Amino acid sequence: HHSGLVKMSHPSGDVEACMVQVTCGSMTLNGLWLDNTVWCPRHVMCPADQLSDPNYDALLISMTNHSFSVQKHIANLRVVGHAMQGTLLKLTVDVANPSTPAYTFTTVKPGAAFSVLACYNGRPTGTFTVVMRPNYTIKGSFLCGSCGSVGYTKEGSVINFCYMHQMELANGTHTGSAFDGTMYGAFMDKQVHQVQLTDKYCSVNVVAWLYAAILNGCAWFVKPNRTSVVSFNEWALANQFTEFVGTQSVDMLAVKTGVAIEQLLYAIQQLYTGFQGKQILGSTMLEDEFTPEDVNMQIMGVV
Amino acid sequence: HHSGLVKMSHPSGDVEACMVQVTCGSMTLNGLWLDNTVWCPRHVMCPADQLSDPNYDALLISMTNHSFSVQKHIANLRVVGHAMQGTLLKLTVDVANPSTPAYTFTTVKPGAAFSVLACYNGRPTGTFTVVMRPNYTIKGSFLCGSCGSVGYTKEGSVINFCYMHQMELANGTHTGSAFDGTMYGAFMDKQVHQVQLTDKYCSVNVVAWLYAAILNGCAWFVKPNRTSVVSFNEWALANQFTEFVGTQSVDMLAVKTGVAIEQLLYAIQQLYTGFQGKQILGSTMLEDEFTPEDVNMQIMGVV
Ligand SMILES: *[C@@H](O)[C@H](C[C@@H]1CCNC1=O)NC(=O)[C@H](CC(C)C)NC(=O)OC[C@H]1C[C@@H]1C1CCCCC1
Ligand SMILES: *[C@@H](O)[C@H](C[C@@H]1CCNC1=O)NC(=O)[C@H](CC(C)C)NC(=O)OC[C@H]1C[C@@H]1C1CCCCC1
Repeated sequence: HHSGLVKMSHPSGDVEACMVQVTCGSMTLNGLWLDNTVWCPRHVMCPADQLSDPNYDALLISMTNHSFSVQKHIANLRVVGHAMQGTLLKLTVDVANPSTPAYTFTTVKPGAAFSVLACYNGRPTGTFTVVMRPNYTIKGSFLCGSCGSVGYTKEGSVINFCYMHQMELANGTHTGSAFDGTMYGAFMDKQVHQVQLTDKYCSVNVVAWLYAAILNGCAWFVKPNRTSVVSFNEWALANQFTEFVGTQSVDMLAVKTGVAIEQLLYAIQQLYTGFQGKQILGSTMLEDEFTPEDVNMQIMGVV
Repeated sequence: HHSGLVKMSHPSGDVEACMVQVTCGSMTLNGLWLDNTVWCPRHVMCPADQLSDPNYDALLISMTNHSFSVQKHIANLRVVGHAMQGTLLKLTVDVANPSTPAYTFTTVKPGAAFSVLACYNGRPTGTFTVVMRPNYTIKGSFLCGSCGSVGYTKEGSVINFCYMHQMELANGTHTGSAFDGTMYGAFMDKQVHQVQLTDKYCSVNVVAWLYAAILNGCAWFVKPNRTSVVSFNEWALANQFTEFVGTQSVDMLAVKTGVAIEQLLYAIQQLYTGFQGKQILGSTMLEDEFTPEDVNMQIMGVV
């Protein structure tokens, strides 16, 4: 039986019309054009021989307006102002984007999913969805020239930009910046080795996934036994699980299936020690890349 | 270590501008507007009390041009002609779509991936990628009102439309029509129980995935032993695997890694009997939802 769950990304058309190319003569990467502003990673100012320990303050002051070349590839935007906000540049251009969607800037939290538009030379090439890992990495698909690719969610017709790609880690995962300029987690936009925090199972997403199995007729794991939220979180600390915090989306799943959150917290404790040769939605390991909102939307048709 | 592999869909913007709403007063579903033509599933003509055994020939002749209401939701298109091609309708409208992309119609084969734009009331709501299963189903995410949602691939700037969604099967998977009007496999667009063919591992995609592991430093399974293509296909018949057929995309992976196709065919035979407690790219079961082209593009940056 198929769960009806897929990695679902938002339609990318609105964000495609906001992508541009930004180059300083050394690096070429992507920028996000909204109204008269173009956002892009600041290491575009960084020469090839300075990516490991740049002085961005000295690099910024060394730049002028025409130091930045901004190009629409699917035109030329004259830069009339430039500023630095943390790990991002805020370029002011003479023409405003006539296709600027309604948007906000928002930081995304661990366990929440968002859609990414991978671009190269300002040309969108593919879209996918990821969940922010507890260690503030994402398991994306990025190559050289992908920096400036953006991640976002959508509430109604409003696009909530939450991620601009910056780099890849030694273990293959990726991280980037929020549009307030900060990097997620404790990462720095410097091409050097960096400490990486441990990853953890997103307990709330594991609960959403077990609810998806029940909604598809799969419930062998559901036992009448219960684990309280308090006792589970204490258990979670000693087993590399995130601490569980219920939401209205999870409560809706509990009402629909008739299975209380606490029953599944007990199941997670038992399934973590082993599946005992059985499968859940065609899997032998716990899944945490689907959110409660993904289950409500894709299976129950509720947004 | 992260493989760098994600379910990667094409950017949906070009196809978003082609979606419309089509209704006959009973069902509401989606249509694809290209030039002066709107394609949609033919069961839009079907009353609610006739979805299990309709007479589409009698239903079509019972319709006139103004029987069909076509609406753009992101306008009204006056229908000036209507025709039936297999399981699809071919509506002719007075205005041509000014955003018609360069396109072709192409049938997709088992094991090949394509991107789907899920729409409701002509409004695009999400995009995802699937592989055509050997039994001509897809493991998608579709609810009521999703029919008319389209699947496609992209060669350059040319969009190759390959799928229009029609129905869901009893086991939860989905199937639909090619744009020549035929349903994939032996399925019929009738809301009745239907025989379902067995699913199989896509051997060529399993080989692509093992190559992705090698490209990420994971090769414990690679033994010097080899299985020939001929002997593997004979084995495949008795084990619910597709018969392997190499391509240039697979040969490129063999050259890059230095591991011959035949070594991995032997590995598949051994891994199928059990992983022996080890993991490949964080998995304990064979993966076949990534194509050789996915590995070449996402990891090697080759299209
Ligand atoms: C965009 O410019 C680019 C996107 C990267 C390249 C490959 N995959 C991606 O996602 N970003 C970078 O090249 C950054 C630039 C720095 C200044 C932020 N650098 C980077 O991503 O490093 C690649 C990691 C392999 C490197 C580190 C591993 C451990 C030893 C130190 C280097
Ligand atoms: C689009 O109109 C819609 C999309 C479906 C609905 C739910 N998920 C989907 O992908 N398509 C349908 O409703 C078709 C219409 C027929 C005329 C082609 N019917 C359908 O999808 O049936 C749903 C399967 C549960 C039904 C069968 C299971 C086994 C017993 C017979 C019915």
